[PDB]
Amino acid sequence: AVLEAPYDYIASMPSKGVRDQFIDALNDWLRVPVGKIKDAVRVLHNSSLLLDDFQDNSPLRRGKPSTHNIFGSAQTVNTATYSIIKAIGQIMEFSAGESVQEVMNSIMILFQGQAMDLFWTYNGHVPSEEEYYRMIDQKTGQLFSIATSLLLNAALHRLTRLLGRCFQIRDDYQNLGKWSLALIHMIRSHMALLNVLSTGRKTLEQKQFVLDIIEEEKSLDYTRSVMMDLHVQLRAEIGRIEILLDSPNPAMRLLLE
Amino acid sequence: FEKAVLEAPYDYIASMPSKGVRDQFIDALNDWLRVPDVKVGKIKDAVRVLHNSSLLLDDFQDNSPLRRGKPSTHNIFGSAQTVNTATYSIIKAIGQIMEFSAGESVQEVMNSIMILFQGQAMDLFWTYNGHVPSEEEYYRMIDQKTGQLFSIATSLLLNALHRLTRLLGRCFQIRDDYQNLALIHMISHMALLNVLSTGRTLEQKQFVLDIIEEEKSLDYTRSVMMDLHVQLRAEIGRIEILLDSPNPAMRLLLELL
Amino acid sequence: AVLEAPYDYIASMPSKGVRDQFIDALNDWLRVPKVGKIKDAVRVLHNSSLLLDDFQDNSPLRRGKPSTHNIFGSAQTVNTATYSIIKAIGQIMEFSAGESVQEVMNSIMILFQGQAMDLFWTYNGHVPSEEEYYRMIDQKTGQLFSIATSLLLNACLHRLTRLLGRCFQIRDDYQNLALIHMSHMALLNVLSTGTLEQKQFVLDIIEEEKSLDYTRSVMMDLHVQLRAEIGRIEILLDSPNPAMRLLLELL
Amino acid sequence: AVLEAPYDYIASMPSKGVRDQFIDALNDWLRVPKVGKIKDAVRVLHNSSLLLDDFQDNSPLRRGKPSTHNIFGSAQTVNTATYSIIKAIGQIMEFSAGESVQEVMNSIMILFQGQAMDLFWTYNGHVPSEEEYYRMIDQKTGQLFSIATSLLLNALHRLTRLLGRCFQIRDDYQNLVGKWSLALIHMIHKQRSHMALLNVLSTGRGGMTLEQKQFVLDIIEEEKSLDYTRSVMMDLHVQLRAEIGRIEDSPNPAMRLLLELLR
Repeated sequence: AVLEAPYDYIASMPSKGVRDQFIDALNDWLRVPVGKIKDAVRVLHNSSLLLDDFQDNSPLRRGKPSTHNIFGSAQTVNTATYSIIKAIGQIMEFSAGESVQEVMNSIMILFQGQAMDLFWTYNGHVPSEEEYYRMIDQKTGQLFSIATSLLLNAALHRLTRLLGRCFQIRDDYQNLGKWSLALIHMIRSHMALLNVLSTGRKTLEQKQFVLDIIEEEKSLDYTRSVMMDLHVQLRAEIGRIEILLDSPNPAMRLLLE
Repeated sequence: FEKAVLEAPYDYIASMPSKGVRDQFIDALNDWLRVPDVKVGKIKDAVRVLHNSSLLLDDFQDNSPLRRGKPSTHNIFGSAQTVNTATYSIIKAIGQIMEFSAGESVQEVMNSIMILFQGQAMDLFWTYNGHVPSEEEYYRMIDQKTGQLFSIATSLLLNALHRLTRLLGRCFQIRDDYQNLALIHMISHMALLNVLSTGRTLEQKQFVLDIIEEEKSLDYTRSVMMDLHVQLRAEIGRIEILLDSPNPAMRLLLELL
Repeated sequence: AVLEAPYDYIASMPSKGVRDQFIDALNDWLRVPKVGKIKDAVRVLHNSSLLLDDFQDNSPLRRGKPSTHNIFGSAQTVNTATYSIIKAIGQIMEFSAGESVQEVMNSIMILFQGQAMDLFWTYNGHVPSEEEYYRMIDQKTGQLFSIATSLLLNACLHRLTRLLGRCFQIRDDYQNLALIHMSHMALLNVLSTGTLEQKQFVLDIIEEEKSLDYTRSVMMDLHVQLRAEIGRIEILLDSPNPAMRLLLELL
Repeated sequence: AVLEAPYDYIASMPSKGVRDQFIDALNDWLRVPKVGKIKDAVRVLHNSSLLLDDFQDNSPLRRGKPSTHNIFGSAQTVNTATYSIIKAIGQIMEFSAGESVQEVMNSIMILFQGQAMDLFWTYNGHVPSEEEYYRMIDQKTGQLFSIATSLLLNALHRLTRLLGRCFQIRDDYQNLVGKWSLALIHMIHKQRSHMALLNVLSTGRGGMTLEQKQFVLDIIEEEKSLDYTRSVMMDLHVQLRAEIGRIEDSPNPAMRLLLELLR
């Protein structure tokens, strides 16, 4: 009731879910007899969204007030911690085989990635290409790993890795502070951008400068170029599994991608 | 650098000097139950991780910049980072219990942890909303928030006394108010509730301070702890004589006042 | 490259491009090659002065992208500005020999003197006269041109620089000497920091007096006198002057 | 008149000058008679650098008198600082004008490189290493001694560069009792309290609260990082006392007197 109220608010927010297709897509050729896996996964994602909205203050989520602006910062965090443990207990109910110790690490590594992101945006340590890809896989691609691992046992990991990275690159791609592939790769003029970010830490004219420097560097094309490389390799990954050729890959043909 | 970022706030709290009351209680109960030395160590540290994580959370929810030794963890690392490690440390604690401390009765450990959050949520809801406690559900509220940590320690030791762990937790939390129920035993009545609002001003505190010294509520509260200890003595004896040997380590611990 | 970063940022902006026309114009008469050293040595001095000048008046926007004062902080811009001037002195030493470089430094010594008076007037409440402002004009915008001509000459024309230099700063000021002209007593009292009404009032009192025509009057009379002077030197060396005779870009 | 106003204010303020005693103590070896132009030219350079750094670090009080930028403003202080350097160079030109004046300029050239690195680390959050801080100190403070000794030699440099390091560490040591100090780098690299201090410094840089300042004061004295300064300060003195001994080809009682004054 009172404890589960912050979680209940998020469930009413328009889901536009993307993981449920992925489990259904993996179920297509796995013939697993599904809901119990999805609902446990969904609680984890809802809690993860609930936490991150508080961590990075955003007045609105999708046109509606944020959970920490109407429920209080203290109450939202308590429900978020409670939600994860409820999901963990649910998973253990049907995961006697393949001891839940394996599912334990996937949750733990998930918090490892989110810790690295928060450290970088607090102490200002600029990331690199390899370092950023390590955090992006841990924070986002681990959720798909949990669903894939559960589905396989109750009856490919590289498929989740490639797909997991693409969604979080999407997150920074359509968004345009927090680091991004476009901003990281851009850093002709690099010293100018470094001092601008440090200045803004402690400014509308400067906000004009940063947006302009992306246009001249045209790093958005670079994100598009990397994104196409991901699709082709995963397309081979889809085709490499040829036991069932009837998979229509509808997630790949999503309109906005 | 991987684990250091994630565990930076936890070892900050683990380095604090603490009274170590929980270690005394688990050592006291071990003499009754004759628990092997190896399992006692794992139980003590698993409980210790949970307590430190709760301390990390409680500091952020209830803003307490002052803290023994060095300042609070949300003024030393940041609000975002301390919450992330608090959740991570809890999940590692559960996995630690599952790995060796518990074989096939892990469900009750999750159940005892789950109710622990429900009591904390109720307390936070009262503070934010402002609804006054009813002076009766506060005992049930304080049982869930503190007495469950004693219960989780007792339950693991038993599988490797029920009334004792519920009573001692109740007395322990009510002690902290005395050293710093008193605010709620008073509710003279209608004037206090009206003056409580609109400033939740200097004379209002003095009026509150004045009405303390006339009703002597803190003295009624003083008496609470005293009788609580005697209530605990009953259990010690009851078990001491039930147990082949009358382990009196708890009797020495009972001089907690 | 952090030291040179604020200077390079202000050099990425495509500048007005006037000294290059002037140094190329003068080289038409004096067949001296070396000019590239003169071109960039003066360029370093002007950009470094621009870095300093922008900081002192707290200009929040030079052209388009924000100024160096708002990007690298006040500390780094000043350090880079001071470092670039001494480097500019160094480049002159390598080619321009001794004494020549000493006289060269006397101009830069003088050039900072004129800038000091302007800041003193802006900071301490003071009123200038026409004579005082005219001297301040020469010491700031005319010393840079004098350096450029002096280096070219040794590798008269001095009167040309002070006439052309005086025009360029008053021409840029015209994009707003008008306030130097000035009833006068009423305007002086509000000039001492007294509020939008007084900003309106001063606008009418200068528009109704047609000080813009007065500023244009100094523009025209100074230019026509110079046009005789430039021809005077162009016949001394018997030159048609196909390039310097282009003074209509600054009109 | 008004151009010399801020420099004269900082030149009339008397302070314990050690760069002055370096020249005449060194002159006891070289016996070069002109030290009058050498001593004052270095003084103008040092005073000019002082005006810049005061505005650069926003120092409220130099030693009790109001800061030069708090009475004349930031605009005039920078203008008079740049002009003073040019005059200081002009004084140096009057002697040895035939050549070797490029030696003076590259000494001034490298001086600004060190201050830029110090500013860049302060404005951003680039934590320095032990090697990085040592080379920056040499090229920021120890270079002013190197230019002074070079002109005297024209009319040993190992002594001057290493004397610069000892002098600046004392100032950094005296500074503590948000820039960088040798205590900060030494404890950052060590395992204990590495992450805690790194987050605290980023937290203040918006400023550090009273409790947080106490924490930073608490950690330094408990890890003997303040004791680490005397570890490298005293050792440095011993090896320097050998360097002066080996060059001397006449007895020099003067330079030893300077060493005991330092510590």
